[PDB]
Amino acid sequence: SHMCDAFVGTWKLVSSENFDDYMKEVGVGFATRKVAGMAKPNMIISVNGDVITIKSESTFKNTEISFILGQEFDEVTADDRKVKSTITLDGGVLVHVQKWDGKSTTIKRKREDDKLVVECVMKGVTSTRVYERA
Ligand SMILES: CCOC(=O)c1c(NC(=O)[C@H]2CCCC[C@H]2C(=O)O)sc(C(N)=O)c1C
Repeated sequence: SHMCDAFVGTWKLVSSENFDDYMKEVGVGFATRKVAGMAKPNMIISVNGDVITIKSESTFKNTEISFILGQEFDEVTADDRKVKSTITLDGGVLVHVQKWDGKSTTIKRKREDDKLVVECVMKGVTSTRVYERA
């Protein structure tokens, strides 16, 4: 159904801005911030029917989520939070909200030119992570 076609593929992280501050706000501790911050994950996005799968593979961690748009699921994040996640499409942007411990963060993923741009926000702190095709 050509849902998410432009996101599908294998992507490599090529830049990150303000990620340490984002992680601090989320509650990531020092050692994990330092080692996570070094990671340059491959993000692999695929679609099969209504099910979207997003894998992230790096030297630090491999993560995988599979979901249906609009349908909440329990996610264990790379930093080991146990969150309730809901991912929707809003105007062509994948919007991923994570809830845990009365906290919330929002991750937006967009296609912009040949890049996939990820913006993540925790209170007033935004980080931008830019991926290119692998
Ligand atoms: C919050 C701490 O995150 C990490 O350290 C981190 C990942 N975070 C993400 O996949 C999301 C982070 C929030 C934005 C969306 C995502 C993005 O990075 O693009 S994957 C990963 C790995 N495979 O090793 C690590 C180490």
